[PDB]
Amino acid sequence: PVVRRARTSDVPAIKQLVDTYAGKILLEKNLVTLYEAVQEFWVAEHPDLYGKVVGCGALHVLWSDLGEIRTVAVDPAMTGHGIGHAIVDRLLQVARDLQLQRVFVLTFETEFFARHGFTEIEGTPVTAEVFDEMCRSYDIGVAEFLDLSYVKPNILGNSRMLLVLL
Amino acid sequence: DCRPVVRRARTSDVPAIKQLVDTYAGKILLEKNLVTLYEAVQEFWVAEHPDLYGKVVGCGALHVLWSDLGEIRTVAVDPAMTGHGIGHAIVDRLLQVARDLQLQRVFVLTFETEFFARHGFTEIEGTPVTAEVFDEMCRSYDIGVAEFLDLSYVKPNILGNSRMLLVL
Ligand SMILES: CC(C)(COP(=O)(O)OP(=O)(O)OC[C@H]1O[C@@H](n2cnc3c(N)ncnc32)[C@H](O)[C@@H]1OP(=O)(O)O)[C@@H](O)C(=O)NCCC(=O)NCCS
Ligand SMILES: CC(C)(COP(=O)(O)OP(=O)(O)OC[C@H]1O[C@@H](n2cnc3c(N)ncnc32)[C@H](O)[C@@H]1OP(=O)(O)O)[C@@H](O)C(=O)NCCC(=O)NCCS
Ligand SMILES: CC(=O)N[C@@H](CCC(N)=O)C(=O)O
Ligand SMILES: CC(=O)N[C@@H](CCC(N)=O)C(=O)O
Repeated sequence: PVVRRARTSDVPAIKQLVDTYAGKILLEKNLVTLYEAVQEFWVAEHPDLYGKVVGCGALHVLWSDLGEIRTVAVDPAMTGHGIGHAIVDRLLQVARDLQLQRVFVLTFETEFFARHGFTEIEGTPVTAEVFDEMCRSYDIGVAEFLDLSYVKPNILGNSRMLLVLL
Repeated sequence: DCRPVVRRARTSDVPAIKQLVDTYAGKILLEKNLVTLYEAVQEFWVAEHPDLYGKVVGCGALHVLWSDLGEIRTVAVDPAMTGHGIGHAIVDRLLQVARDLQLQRVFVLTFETEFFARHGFTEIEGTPVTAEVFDEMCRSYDIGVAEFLDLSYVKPNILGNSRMLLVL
């Protein structure tokens, strides 16, 4: 499973992957937001059809020592082949290369992420001072990490998970 | 003066980037709070101080706007270190990021008309995207994007800036 940095030509395929699960499962992403985020997105290619994109994932930095895995989606016709886990592996190595100590994820796929050492947590693990700084973010994923009131209706039932990197 | 090293930002650079932005924030540079700078760290570049190891004397970002279009934004040099080639070295590296990303056009909104003319930027009027791309880009939460789109509610804050474009 080859995982590589996304290119702008991958964005339509990424968009189709997100829309497949957008709603309760994945937070929506419109096209412009995906172009804007292309330098943090990664894609998995089909093993035998060169250059076809069957999965995507992004690592989003939240603070100096904290990152989040987000927008991990695998083509439903290509699941169960190691693609999801390979994307998470590469995204975690990005977090390491960026010298992050902790990675967050908000998800229903509790056991999938438990394979990588993520454990369920309660609350929001940042100081009160960092919490107030992060509230000025415009990114809705950040508000979901912060558990802000106006996104509470959209995330009910998700598990909050954290991985401390070695 | 010799060409400085321009490298990808690390999270430990973000406070210094923040101070560079705050120096010019307002009429010149769009404001950037800490969380936004951390979130954008994977598109920021910094010029290393010529003599102070691990210190940065300038910063800049390449922001993707669409499949074939990018923007140079948040270029800032320590005012006590200007006029030594650091600004141009950052823009040089940002333009190579744009080509590696297969962008055909790079935008900048700026008062420094001549600084950017050295790289081939020319002044334009309006917003060079189709009506369909314009409508998609309007859904962005990024204020710089709204400035690129020339939306009404940001017109008072960008008066006097030149809109410039470089075709790669
Ligand atoms: C969750 C999701 C990303 C997993 O995608 P996937 O491609 O099926 O993931 P994998 O194939 O790597 O692993 C699934 C199973 O395939 C099998 N597997 C086969 N080959 C494997 C390999 N080389 N490595 C690991 N597992 C493999 C395993 O049995 C694995 O079971 P496990 O998770 O209990 O270990 C996918 O279902 C999805 O897109 N869901 C919606 C988006 C979402 O929920 N994202 C999480 C929030 S961001
Ligand atoms: C505009 C700005 C980025 C330029 O920074 P800078 O480091 O002074 O840029 P440079 O030193 O590379 O070039 C400026 C002049 O110094 C001259 N220069 C002097 N010594 C030099 C040297 N050893 N090597 C190279 N150039 C030198 C250059 O000739 C140049 O003149 P030119 O533009 O006519 O070619 C900086 O003043 C700034 O941060 N302004 C506020 C933020 C801003 O306006 N950003 C733009 C919008 S994002
Ligand atoms: C898209 C994505 O990354 N998943 C959401 C889950 C919450 C939601 N569906 O709105 C999240 O914060 O991770
Ligand atoms: C940070 C940044 O780069 N801001 C605007 C300048 C316009 C403004 N809002 O002052 C720009 O395109 O240069």
